[PDB]
Amino acid sequence: VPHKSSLPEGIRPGTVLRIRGLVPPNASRFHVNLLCGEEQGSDAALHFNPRLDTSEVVFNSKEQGSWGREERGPGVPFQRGQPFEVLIIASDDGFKAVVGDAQYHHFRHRLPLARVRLVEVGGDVQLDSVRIF
Amino acid sequence: VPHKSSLPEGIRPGTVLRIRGLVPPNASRFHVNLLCGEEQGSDAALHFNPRLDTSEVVFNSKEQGSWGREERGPGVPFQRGQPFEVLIIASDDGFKAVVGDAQYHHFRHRLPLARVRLVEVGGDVQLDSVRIF
Ligand SMILES: CO[C@@H]1O[C@H](COS(=O)(=O)O)[C@@H](O)[C@H](O[C@@H]2O[C@H](CO)[C@H](O)[C@H](O)[C@H]2O)[C@H]1NC(C)=O
Ligand SMILES: CO[C@@H]1O[C@H](COS(=O)(=O)O)[C@@H](O)[C@H](O[C@@H]2O[C@H](CO)[C@H](O)[C@H](O)[C@H]2O)[C@H]1NC(C)=O
Repeated sequence: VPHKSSLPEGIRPGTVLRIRGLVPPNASRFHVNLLCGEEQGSDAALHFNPRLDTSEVVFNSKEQGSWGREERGPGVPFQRGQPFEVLIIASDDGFKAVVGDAQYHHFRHRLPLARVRLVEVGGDVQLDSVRIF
Repeated sequence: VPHKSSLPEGIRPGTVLRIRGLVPPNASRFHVNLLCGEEQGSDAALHFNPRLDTSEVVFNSKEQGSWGREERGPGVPFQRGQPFEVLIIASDDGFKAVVGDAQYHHFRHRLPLARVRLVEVGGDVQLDSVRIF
């Protein structure tokens, strides 16, 4: 069951998104989206996509219906059947992705932080909790 | 403990200080300090001080050698003999304290965030992890 929730006051430099979860033994890929609307085709300020099937972690944005320029993280800090903790930190420069006990990747802002209205966590993932700090 | 770490690039909005450890069986109090210098006698932008004995968590700053006005968090989110996790998040407004799963307290800036250069953790506390993202 996915987490999809509205952010009334949007997000700000200092906003922290904490995702504690579990990658299922049959999992292929799951996603963490910071969205600008409620639609399935809304703009995405951030698309965080761990892919167990291809052993990649793809960062991207989405504007006017098109995925932007793909960025990729160093290695895959995720594993089928293993728990994870992910911090997504909105700074004034971009989003910092923290997995485990280390800084994983920095994703520079392509869309203004002011446009982010919604958080989505879904895909092949089992959730313990999703927090907005 | 006493963990003393420098922050060379300083800290900007979007910085997270994660402290993991254990509160001792007969702990009285411990502290987390963000100092505006490399020495302990430096000014404190933030004094995070859980007091297990008087059952309170005191927030304050130190300027020219004297404490500012004391703030107190809602109750004590710490239990003696139990492990804890604390997030200290820097934003535009101030510092956001997160203990466990709950946003605990917002401490609005008194000293400029750009003055912070050192993290100090000490007191009755067994540290397991101190990290800055
Ligand atoms: C042109 O098709 C697109 O190719 C990308 C690169 O594929 S790869 O195998 O060389 O890595 C794919 O990433 C892309 O897949 C889509 O990627 C976006 C993020 O950029 C998002 O994760 C989508 O869920 C994913 O399908 C693929 N696009 C399509 C339409 O297939
Ligand atoms: C009147 O002296 C000051 O009283 C504060 C509240 O007293 S209490 O009875 O409600 O507990 C004390 O917190 C304060 O102690 C100092 O507080 C600062 C943070 O503001 C810091 O924790 C110091 O380590 C602590 O001594 C006390 N002030 C002084 C100067 O003793």
